[PDB]
Amino acid sequence: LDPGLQPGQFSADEAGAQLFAQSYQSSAEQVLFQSVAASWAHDTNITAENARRQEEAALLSQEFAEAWGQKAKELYEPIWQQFTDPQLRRIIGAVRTLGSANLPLAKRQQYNALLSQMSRIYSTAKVCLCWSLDPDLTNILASSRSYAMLLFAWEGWHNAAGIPLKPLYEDFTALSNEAYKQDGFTDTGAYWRSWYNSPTFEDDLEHLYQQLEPLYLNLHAFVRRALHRRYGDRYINLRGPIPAHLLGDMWAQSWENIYDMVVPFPDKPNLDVTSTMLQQGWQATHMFRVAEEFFTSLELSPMPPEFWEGSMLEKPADGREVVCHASAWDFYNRKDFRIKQCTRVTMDQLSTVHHEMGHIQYYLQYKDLPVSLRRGANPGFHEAIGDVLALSVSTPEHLHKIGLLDRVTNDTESDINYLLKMALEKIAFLPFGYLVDQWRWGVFSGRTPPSRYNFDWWYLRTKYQGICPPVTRNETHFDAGAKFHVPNVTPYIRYFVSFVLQFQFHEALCKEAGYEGPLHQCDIYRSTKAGAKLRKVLRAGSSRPWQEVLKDMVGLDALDAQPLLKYFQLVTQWLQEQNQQNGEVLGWPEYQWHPPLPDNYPEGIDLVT
Ligand SMILES: *[C@@H]1O[C@H](CO[C@@H]2O[C@@H](C)[C@@H](O)[C@@H](O)[C@@H]2O)[C@@H](O[C@@H]2O[C@H](CO)[C@@H](O)[C@H](O)[C@H]2NC(C)=O)[C@H](O)[C@H]1NC(C)=O
Ligand SMILES: C[C@H](N[C@H](C(=O)O)[C@@H]1CCCN1C(=O)c1ccc(N)cc1)C(=O)N1CCC[C@H]1C(=O)O
Ligand SMILES: *[C@@H]1O[C@H](CO)[C@@H](O[C@@H]2O[C@H](CO)[C@@H](O)[C@H](O)[C@H]2NC(C)=O)[C@H](O)[C@H]1NC(C)=O
Ligand SMILES: *[C@@H]1O[C@H](CO)[C@@H](O)[C@H](O)[C@H]1NC(C)=O
Ligand SMILES: [Cl-]
Ligand SMILES: [Mg+2]
Ligand SMILES: [Zn+2]
Repeated sequence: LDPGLQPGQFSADEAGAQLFAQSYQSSAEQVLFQSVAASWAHDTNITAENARRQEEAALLSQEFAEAWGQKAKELYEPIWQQFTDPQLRRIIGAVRTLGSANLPLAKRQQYNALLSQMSRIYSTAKVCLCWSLDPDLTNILASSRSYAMLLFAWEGWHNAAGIPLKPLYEDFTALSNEAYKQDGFTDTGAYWRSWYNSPTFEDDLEHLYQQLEPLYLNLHAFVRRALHRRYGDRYINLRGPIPAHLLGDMWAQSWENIYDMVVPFPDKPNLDVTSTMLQQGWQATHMFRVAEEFFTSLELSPMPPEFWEGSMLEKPADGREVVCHASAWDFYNRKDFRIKQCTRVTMDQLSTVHHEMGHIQYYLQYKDLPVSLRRGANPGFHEAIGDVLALSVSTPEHLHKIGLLDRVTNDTESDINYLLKMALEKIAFLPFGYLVDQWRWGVFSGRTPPSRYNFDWWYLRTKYQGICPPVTRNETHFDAGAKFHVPNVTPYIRYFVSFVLQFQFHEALCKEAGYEGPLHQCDIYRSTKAGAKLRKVLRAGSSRPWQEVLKDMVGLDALDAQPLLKYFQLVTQWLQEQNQQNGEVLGWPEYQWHPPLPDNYPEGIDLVT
């Protein structure tokens, strides 16, 4: 470790911890910057050499974290928890957690290499006869309504990404648990859960899911019916799980892309404004500037020049390999902040632009916190910020204000269309956002050994989402591996928490804004009072317990499903009424059912390609 980056000495009391924390800060930003810059260089340009450089940056990071971690322990192990400065305790608490820096050098190099090769496997996989995930497979899952085309993209992707990840994923799991066990955690999953600082976290989440499950079951039954009328009885079983490739999305995780097949009242205004965006010639640039302008309408910060100069806002045309999966980047120098997105001109992509910009906004607002506290109050708060604004943006009235929806209507049919569309996006995602980390928590705990990765993945997929793989799978397949966050080692339960929390946020901001109609017709655009209430959250970083931040924001100190249930209530009732009238079976009691192959599959793919 460079002499300038090493910890000096400090007294072993709270006054010394403060100076220790201050000293840490100046060197930490340098080390984080070097590591984020190296990750940037690799992910906007995947080469063997950028991976080597990123690996060396990561090793430096581990070195730094071991030296300051061990010094914090040496000086403050018996006492940090009794510090009266609460922010100080949080800082030390962080520094003293070593993670992968617990491993010996050789295992740290194994770990860093595994992260790099798992990433490269996922981001460079392709399906031949060659398509990329982004844009090619994405566009197909979204837009194609051909059974065989969808199947070829689904199977190709899962086979191409998942199969080779499996041996690496095994080795990564063992090394990750080895590292965090030295921090005191029974497994890495227990470390990830600790961020919520809640002893009844898992029971609380199960309780949430129980209240939400009936909305998902009724939405599932209604979409299953629409798919049945289009694909017929051979490929859709009105009492069985839905084939996992027909829902608009590679992971079936949100269903917005099939809205055009399930829209209840077609002669109402068309709420998918993609065609209008294209017709009007929108590009990436316009999308980010319109999101930006929402944030400044609230008197939040604009994106700085460095964001505009450095971001990657479209997939590069030189065909260099990039990680297309959208992401928001804090360089830790309080100046560089960027988004890396292979933006496509589509309505769901306008939301993803808002999603990523919500991360940027948090980073802008907390940049002056001590480095350890530049995080959301919990990970689910970071995930909710952009989605809350996107809730206002998607409303018909808002879209009318930004030229994206010429016709205006306010009737019970138009409401149902909008709430249904919103339900495809938000409700359909619930089981998937809940299940992913159940699977990974079982893998980290050893309950799911490698001999059951796929079995236990499809157990949970059918249990919660009521889908089934459209070709047979066995334990040579690693279908969890074909989802970004798994090889990328990004936790998922944050997105389940976010999907509840954002409705709590929306409710509170809309009330603060002075709005007084139906929750799902609220637009907080240009509300400077909503803006101020949101800014208090963002500015807090992780300096304070998330329960208390939440309580100051919305008036309650817990996750609560009531705001989501209230926003969706008109369509929740309507879906239940429609499924009753059609005689539907709620759920999938034919749990073993899987569709047949299409005749002449895959031989005839060239006919529909
Ligand atoms: C869209 O209409 C709703 C419903 O409007 C009320 O009832 C209708 C049948 C009609 O008689 C309207 O004139 C009524 O105002 C609006 O929601 C109401 O908004 C007012 C004030 O903003 C509020 O006091 C009422 O409680 C609301 N009713 C409900 C059911 O919440 C709504 O604001 C209109 N939305 C848009 C985008 O214009
Ligand atoms: C597209 C969105 N992409 C992520 C994201 O923004 O979360 C990216 C990659 C994973 C994390 N991420 C970040 O950018 C980030 C950086 C720092 C943070 N402190 C937190 C996140 C996504 O996966 N999403 C969006 C909601 C559903 C979920 C998904 O597509 O599965
Ligand atoms: C992507 O990364 C590669 C490194 O793997 C970059 O290659 C370097 O290119 C510059 C300019 O041509 C040279 O000065 C270096 O000597 C190259 N290094 C190696 C190891 O080849 C490449 O420039 C990057 N592409 C972009 C657009 O950033
Ligand atoms: C798993 O599936 C593939 C084909 O779908 C097959 O080649 C393989 O032998 C199957 N069985 C095992 C144990 O891998
Ligand atoms: Cl999380
Ligand atoms: Mg989508
Ligand atoms: Zn996010």
